[PDB]
Amino acid sequence: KPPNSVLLKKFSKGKILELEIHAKIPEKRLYEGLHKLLEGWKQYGLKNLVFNITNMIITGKLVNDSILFLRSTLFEIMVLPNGDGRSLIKFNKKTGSTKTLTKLATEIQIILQKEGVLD
Repeated sequence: KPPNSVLLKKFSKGKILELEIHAKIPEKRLYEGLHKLLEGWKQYGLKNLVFNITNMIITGKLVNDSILFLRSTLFEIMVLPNGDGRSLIKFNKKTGSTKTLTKLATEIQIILQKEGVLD
């Protein structure tokens, strides 16, 4: 099986954030839950969500009410293996704000802990 550094090549051009979220469930189960989580979180300020389990990637847009300048943050999320029964999450910022994308990561991490799946 290929290393994570190779799997990460599936991300589009962008800035891969240094942060990692570690889960104590395997990647397929983590991905399915993230899919359920985000598809049901449009009220967060999320649009254009696209899911692809075959590559473990989620793509989408963080929006906001800027009236003049477009300030949306286009992003990708990838779920990767992290050892037997474990996985991790990486974030890729295609456009927009690193802080905004990081806020999303933080909110996801919080949910994972409340659900008892954070490593």
